[PDB]
Amino acid sequence: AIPVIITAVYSVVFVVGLVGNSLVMFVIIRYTKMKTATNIYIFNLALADALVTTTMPFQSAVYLMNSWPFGDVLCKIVISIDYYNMFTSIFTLTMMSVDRYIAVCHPVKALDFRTPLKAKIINICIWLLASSVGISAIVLGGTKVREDVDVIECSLQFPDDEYSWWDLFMKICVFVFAFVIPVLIIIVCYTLMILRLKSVRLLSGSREKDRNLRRITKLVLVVVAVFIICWTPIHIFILVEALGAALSSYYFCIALGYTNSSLNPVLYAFLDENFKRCFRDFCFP
Ligand SMILES: CCn1cc(CN2[C@H]3C=C(c4cccc(O)c4)[C@](C)(C[C@@H]3C(=O)OC)[C@H]2C)cn1
Repeated sequence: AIPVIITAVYSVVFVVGLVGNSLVMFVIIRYTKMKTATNIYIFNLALADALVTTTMPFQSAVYLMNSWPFGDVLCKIVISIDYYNMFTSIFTLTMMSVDRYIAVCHPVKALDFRTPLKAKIINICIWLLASSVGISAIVLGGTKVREDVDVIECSLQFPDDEYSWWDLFMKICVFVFAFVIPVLIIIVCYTLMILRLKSVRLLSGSREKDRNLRRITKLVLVVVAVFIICWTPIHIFILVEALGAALSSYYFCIALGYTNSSLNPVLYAFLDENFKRCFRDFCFP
């Protein structure tokens, strides 16, 4: 047991992920060159990641001291931000996959569909949809003291009359509606996309547009794959704990889930040429 490992990971996230996501958002907002629908979805992803990053110093307290000293309102805000990030990230990735599928397999409709204004509207709709869980976490979140160890715990406060089916039902619903169905949609979309790419890879000829499409599809696929492997262990662990060394695995899964918020810019800078150019221009004008 050495507390500086996960705490150092949390601090590295708290600084680097915040800086990178802020740079991504600033670059997307400023440059008219990079105001594209996929870039708008990337902006939403970076916004969620930066929002979840600000709560990193509060997250590390329940690991350093195993108690919540920040109060009820801060507990509510932190829980709401966590649920907002979890739902918004997966929904935005699903919409990115759908947009890529439309661009690749239905170019006739993608002209009307893939305008940046529709991307902004879809981002607002995604934030509103996830608010059904964020506002619920605001209402239900709270701090309850432990009567056996005098430890303050920050968690959702289901009625103590049942507080059992409630927790299991909410965990199952979160699993189904934030992991299973969106991942199924992403898998279907990318299976069709890969089929289309293989079909025309032999003799496609619109060099500039084909290259651009294949590069953005690559970038989106890599981002989705990184998210899936970063958030897969925590979902399975939560489901197993609800239904069925353990604490070490739990905290490792939690830490791995949070590090995904910092790897998005270090992926954009390597998978996209325009993002790399803009990062260089900002760092070294
Ligand atoms: C600092 C360590 N710590 C974190 C917590 C609680 N968090 C972690 C686990 C949860 C979760 C995740 C997936 C499915 C599910 O049903 C619940 C949260 C809703 C999101 C956090 C996370 O995993 O994002 C990497 C939240 C209550 C308690 N201690």
